[PDB]
Amino acid sequence: ADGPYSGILDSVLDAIGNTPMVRMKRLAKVYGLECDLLAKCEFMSAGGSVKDRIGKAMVEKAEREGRLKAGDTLIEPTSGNTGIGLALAAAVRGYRMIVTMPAKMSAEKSNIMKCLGAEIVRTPTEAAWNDENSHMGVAAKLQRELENAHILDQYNNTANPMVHYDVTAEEIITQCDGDIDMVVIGAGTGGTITGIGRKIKERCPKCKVVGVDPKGSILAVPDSLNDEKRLQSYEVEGIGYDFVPGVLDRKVVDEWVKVGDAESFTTARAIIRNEGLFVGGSSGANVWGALQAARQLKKGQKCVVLLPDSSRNYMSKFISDEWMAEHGFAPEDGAKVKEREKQFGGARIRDLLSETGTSDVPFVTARLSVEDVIKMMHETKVKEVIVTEDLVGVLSEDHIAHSLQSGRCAMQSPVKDIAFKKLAKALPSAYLRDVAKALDFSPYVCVMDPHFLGVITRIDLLHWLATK
Amino acid sequence: ADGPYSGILDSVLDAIGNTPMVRMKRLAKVYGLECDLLAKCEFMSAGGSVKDRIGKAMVEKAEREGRLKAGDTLIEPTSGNTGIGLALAAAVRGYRMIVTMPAKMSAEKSNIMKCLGAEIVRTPTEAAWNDENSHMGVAAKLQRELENAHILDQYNNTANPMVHYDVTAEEIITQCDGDIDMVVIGAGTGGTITGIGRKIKERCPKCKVVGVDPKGSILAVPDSLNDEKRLQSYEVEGIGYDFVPGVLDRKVVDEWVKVGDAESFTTARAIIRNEGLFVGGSSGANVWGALQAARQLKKGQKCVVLLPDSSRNYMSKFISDEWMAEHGFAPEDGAKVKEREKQFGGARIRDLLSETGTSDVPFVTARLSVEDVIKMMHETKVKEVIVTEDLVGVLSEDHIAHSLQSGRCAMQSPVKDIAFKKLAKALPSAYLRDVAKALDFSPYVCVMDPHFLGVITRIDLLHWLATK
Ligand SMILES: C=C(NCc1c(COP(=O)(O)O)cnc(C)c1O)C(=O)O
Ligand SMILES: C=C(NCc1c(COP(=O)(O)O)cnc(C)c1O)C(=O)O
Repeated sequence: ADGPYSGILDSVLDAIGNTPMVRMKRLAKVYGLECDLLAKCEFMSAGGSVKDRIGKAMVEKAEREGRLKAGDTLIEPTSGNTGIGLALAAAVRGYRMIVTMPAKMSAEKSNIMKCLGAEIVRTPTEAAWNDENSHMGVAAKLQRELENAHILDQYNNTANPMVHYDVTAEEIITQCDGDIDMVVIGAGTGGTITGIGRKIKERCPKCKVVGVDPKGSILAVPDSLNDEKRLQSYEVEGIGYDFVPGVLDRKVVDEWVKVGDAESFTTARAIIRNEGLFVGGSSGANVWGALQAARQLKKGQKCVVLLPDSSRNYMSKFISDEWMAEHGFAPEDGAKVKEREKQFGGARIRDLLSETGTSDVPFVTARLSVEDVIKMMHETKVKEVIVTEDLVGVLSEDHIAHSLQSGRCAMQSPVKDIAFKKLAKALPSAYLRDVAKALDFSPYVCVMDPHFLGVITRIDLLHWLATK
Repeated sequence: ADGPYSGILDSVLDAIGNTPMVRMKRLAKVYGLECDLLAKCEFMSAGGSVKDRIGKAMVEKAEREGRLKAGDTLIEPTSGNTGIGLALAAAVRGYRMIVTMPAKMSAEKSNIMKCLGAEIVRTPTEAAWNDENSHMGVAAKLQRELENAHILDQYNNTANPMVHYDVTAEEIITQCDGDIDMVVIGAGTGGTITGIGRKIKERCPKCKVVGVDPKGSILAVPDSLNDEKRLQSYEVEGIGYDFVPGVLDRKVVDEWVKVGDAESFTTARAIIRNEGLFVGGSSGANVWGALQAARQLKKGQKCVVLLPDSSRNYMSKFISDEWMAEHGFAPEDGAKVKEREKQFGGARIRDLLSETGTSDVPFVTARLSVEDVIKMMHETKVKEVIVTEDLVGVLSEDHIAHSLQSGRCAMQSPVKDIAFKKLAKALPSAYLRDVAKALDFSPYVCVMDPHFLGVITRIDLLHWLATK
């Protein structure tokens, strides 16, 4: 029915949490997993991450103890999502925001915190926690150098795990009806795993809690698991640190699973492809850990995995196939790039132009009157023409006639005004996979040497694939 | 409480809709608006847009009439969000997706539909609806050329407005308790405004419904309002077309408001800044139309505005200040760029280096053993040093000591391994606003002519601002 959103909300802070739980049946059937893999889709909060909760939570504590007055400044070291949550809380309740984040993190987090009126100081990636050039040391320096400033310190504030123990874990319990067999959850500050695992083990002691730690971090138990890539920097954002945060109670977690970059990203793309959950990379790490840890489970049992982050924060980073190819990561089992590699292979546009059958595409200087160009088009019997300057684009008779009827194309007007201006350049040595990726962004694809041989669209490639 | 998400969900299709309504008090107080401006945050659906609903909806109709079997292909012309919704439905229920979208639309929509296993054919921006190079004409051609393909045709399918009449309008009614005085809603295909306005006027006849149409479109009534920029292409995505779609009942809408690009984008950024709703540009258009139309309303009355789209689809486009400066759009009344322009003005780093007070920053060839570099650092009494090749980065004694303790820095190892590798180049003629924007992405900022004068961080700029 409708209980929680059935009224009007006072601010965006009231739209945090209350996240649905979805059964990933298709993904389980893909990976050959017998049990029910439930996903807590924390990326669907108003701010698009689980950390929103603690952001809100901490401010509430700072307000329930009277420690915070209007106009104050908030400083917080973060990998990006807590900065967003605290920035939301500050823009709503009238506080000043300063974020300290490492250079490793994405630019979308930075831009979104900038739209929320927050100052952004970035710190070097390779700095240790002890360095005063660390995000935490720089935040401490800013607290020392700024008046009416406060560091809420999500690494040591009890609100961070207390709210995952109060509401989120209670959410997971009430939607799974108490029956939980495994919980796989990423270990960043460790607040989410601590709080959720504690509440669940209190209400369901037979539940195993699995912590996910990236290869490079030192949070897993024992240290014989962390020595794969000791303190080697990784790309996944959100989990793992070079120290044990104050809120992390590693004794409440039973197992530890090590997950690397390649597995995390390919499984995140698998989640998007097979379930349709616009999810982040750390959630790929958590789901890979869950698929490895819950392999021994049976049907009927429920393994709950946290999906912390939304794709919005890594929209240019790993959603783009260009960047995952530049970082040498296997795209996915079933993906568009591998599909194009399978169908096209090494076929180049030379092969298509040869199999179809003289580069006699008419050309005009792009400032002809439309009357002269239609006379040339009717005398040459071709339908399309290419306009270029001393390249401009393509121009069809259909658009000519319809825009003359529409009141957009004058008789004495230059053909530059009505030609199609979005184009993509190619050359015969190019493969067909690359022209398909180019067709993802541009309607036409034209060749050159300046002697162009023709125009290439998606239906031409479909016809070529039909000949195979 | 918890009614709708209190269980486990079968797929992401069940997480569509059920969107909360938030009162934009801060934004109303900013613009000087007396009434309650309620926002239906359709961008919080699982797919991040209102169109998810109709996407789901249409498939359901196509399944309830038995017209759709497993393995079929779905073709759909879209500005991007319906393509996403239908791609979600296809990935869940096992259908093949082909999207036809104009080149005007963002690349995030394309990439996200590619991650959902959908083929993407793009069409020219300037093409009219009649052209067979139009998104609709190309979709028709693909339907003619492909077997087991179906076009659900959101422009003419009754599911599109029927579901906004069945659930979404009923949602708005049940959360506003029947009392609605104005509804401002964007006119794209017109399905959302038709359905919602019809249901609301049926349940509350005293309600005015305001349609928003971008300057360039021909959907507003009368035509004396559309002649600002007749058929001139615009940047906002989602609303307005060169024809009246089949589902648009322009007689059920009372007013029409014309909103241009500049107003839409600056108001979208204002929404993000003042309310903290990660919202899209079309929602800026709708909110600007609402602020203009509901100006005559009183406190107590409720003006409901639709927020169709999520910022995720325009993350690189208009969230980035670079692109809004390149398109000559006023950033916002209160924004970080204008704040930096106010505090810094025309001050260049020459002025800061002069006011602070000899460019004697030590340099090393970036392959010295750490022992030699620490001896040089102790003999020069400086703390930081700059490593460069035949630029590499910066290197501090704090990181030296802590990483030697950490097991990451050998005695005979080269200083390249432990130096900070993320850097930003500047030159003395650069303004301070530009170095602040650069500091949004990089921890340090160093100058050059190759003679570097020093390193610049955020605390240095804070100190300079403290001297003013
Ligand atoms: C460390 C931070 N985030 C934690 C996090 C996590 C781990 O959540 P924890 O509450 O820190 O255990 C997983 N995924 C993402 C994307 C995350 O951002 C932060 O916001 O400073
Ligand atoms: C036209 C399409 N979207 C409609 C839309 C609208 C208008 O919604 P309509 O249901 O078409 O009236 C507003 N904002 C955005 C971002 C939109 O995408 C489409 O998905 O093809």
